[PDB]
Amino acid sequence: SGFRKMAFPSGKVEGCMVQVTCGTTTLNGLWLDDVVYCPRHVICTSEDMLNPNYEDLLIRKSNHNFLVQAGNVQLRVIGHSMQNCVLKLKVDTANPKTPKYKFVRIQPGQTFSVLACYNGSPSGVYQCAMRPNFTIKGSFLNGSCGSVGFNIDYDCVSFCYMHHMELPTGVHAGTDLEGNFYGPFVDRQTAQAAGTDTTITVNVLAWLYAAVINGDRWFLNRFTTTLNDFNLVAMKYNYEPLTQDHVDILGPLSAQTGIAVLDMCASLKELLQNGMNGRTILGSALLEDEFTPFDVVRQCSGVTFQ
Amino acid sequence: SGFRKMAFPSGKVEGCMVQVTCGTTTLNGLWLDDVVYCPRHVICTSEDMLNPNYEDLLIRKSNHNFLVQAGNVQLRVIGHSMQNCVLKLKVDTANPKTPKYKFVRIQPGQTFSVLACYNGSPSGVYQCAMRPNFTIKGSFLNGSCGSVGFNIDYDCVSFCYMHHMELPTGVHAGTDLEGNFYGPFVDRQTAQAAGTDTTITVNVLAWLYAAVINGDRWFLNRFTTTLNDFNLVAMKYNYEPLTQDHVDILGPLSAQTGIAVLDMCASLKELLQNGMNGRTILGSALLEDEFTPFDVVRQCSGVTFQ
Ligand SMILES: *C(=O)c1cc(-c2cccc3[nH]ncc23)cc(OC)c1OCC(=O)N(C)C
Ligand SMILES: *C(=O)c1cc(-c2cccc3[nH]ncc23)cc(OC)c1OCC(=O)N(C)C
Repeated sequence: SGFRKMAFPSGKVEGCMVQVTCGTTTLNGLWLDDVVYCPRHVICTSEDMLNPNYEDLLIRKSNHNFLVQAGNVQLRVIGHSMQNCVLKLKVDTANPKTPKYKFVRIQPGQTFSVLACYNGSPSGVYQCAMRPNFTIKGSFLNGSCGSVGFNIDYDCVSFCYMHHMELPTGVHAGTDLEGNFYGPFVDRQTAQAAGTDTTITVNVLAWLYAAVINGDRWFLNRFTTTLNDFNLVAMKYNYEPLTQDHVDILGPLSAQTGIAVLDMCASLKELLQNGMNGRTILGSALLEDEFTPFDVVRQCSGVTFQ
Repeated sequence: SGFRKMAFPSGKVEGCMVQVTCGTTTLNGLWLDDVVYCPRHVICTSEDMLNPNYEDLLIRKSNHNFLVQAGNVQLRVIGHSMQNCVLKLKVDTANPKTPKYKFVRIQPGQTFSVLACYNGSPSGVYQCAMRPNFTIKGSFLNGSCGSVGFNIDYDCVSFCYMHHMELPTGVHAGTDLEGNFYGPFVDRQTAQAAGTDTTITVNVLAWLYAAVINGDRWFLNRFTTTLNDFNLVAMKYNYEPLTQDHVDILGPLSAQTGIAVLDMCASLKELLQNGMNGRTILGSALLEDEFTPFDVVRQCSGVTFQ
């Protein structure tokens, strides 16, 4: 028992991280088969980052202008292309450590692990949620661009995030591995509105079920509610509306705990209206929304990976 | 910027995890060079776990009674010995993935990453602190024994924890890699008092400095304090006494932020006496004590590992 914010084991991804240098900019790239993926703003100087014409800036570059280093070894770049906001550098060597992998575009509310990297070397790993407003609340310093977020299903790594920038508000923005930004952000240093962020209701309920499984249960009450009534409260507290799809994915947890989803919503309603009165749930004094229902079942059932 | 509970990259440790079977018990072992380390209670049946005589129970076992599996390959056991509460199985093959490593006994308040494993396969990674009472607040299910906690310094893995059991209170207990339990616990299924746990004061202060570095600063006040006065309050709130050694290790953070350690204690004093008034610090509504001062500098400076 016990419940922790648990990241995937990072070994499969560690073997894919390389360092990419262009001019005086160095950041991280992802080496899969014979292609290295990295943020296209690697080709930018500081004077270019206001309103960069990436097409024009990439034209001034040739294969030999991109230095790719995996550990202490050189890769040789034999082709380069831009896909949306990512650069794809073809190298002459397939990565011998390439895992089975897929590129996925995650939906808001879904979670993933982030391997924070500097100079092509792993620094640490943590679990993140894609916020409803398509930012992530990460931990990234200068040099971390090109760090990736991922999920693992047995032996297959699904890459879903590449880190591109920090907004002036201190939150983070990036792309999928096809180079499409999550949200409305662009890779230029301008003012960018993140937009109102809400709480991922289905994830809070998942965590409340996790709490019950683990012995934290003072918050269970003698009330129930309806989808519509609960959604009235959700709107008041800037929670995402609950749908029957969300109820359906909470099914397995309701079966495990014997607590109907709408009864757990009624507990959540009272917690929203009355607070926690200075108590805690799973070691937290606020409502946690970065565990999906799959995350809770995964952790509480001990699923492993190759 | 941003501050997250960050675990070490787990790849070096992933390559050391094996499955160990004895009788009908299967758990995790750590394969370093030609030795596999695992909890000695692998040799126990359920009827033995009340008052096991491990010496007598190990006498009934020979090398061929221990099945060690690394992935899908067999290791052959050519020697077995008991060191305190760990079994050391000599195998005929040195682990080709053995990292540079050391065995360390950590002190209370120090942190480490835990690679939770089942059947010799990694399930996830999270950051833990050794509580002052020598328990850890982990996430462990049946099958997780032999999962290990570790730190990494560049290319060297310092193993500090092997998971052995869950106490009836739901917290976790285990040994260093020489098999000495942390705390007063024993590997038998009996009643075991954890003892009063306190908050790791120096870690809370480290996190408050982390908050300031990251823009969370409403809690800075116009007061100061003295070691003795602050320690009066610490005692009242079940915080560990602050010593000049603790002040000294907070030096680098005070220099970075320009906030004297005793001024930060005065902020902590007011937070202890007045609470947070429904506000948050680094996304938390309670005072966090699982970041050491080194952890904060490590995360805020982007230290990497080979
Ligand atoms: C990419 O590595 C990168 C990183 C930053 C940056 C700075 C501070 C915090 C932070 N969090 N995520 C990213 C962060 C800034 C960069 O440039 C200013 C940057 O590299 C891009 C670059 O150097 N140019 C000129 C495009
Ligand atoms: C070791 O893998 C192990 C694990 C448990 C156990 C059960 C539930 C939660 C939990 N958290 N950490 C460890 C936990 C219980 C075991 O045996 C009852 C156990 O293996 C030891 C064993 O099977 N015997 C009989 C010694």
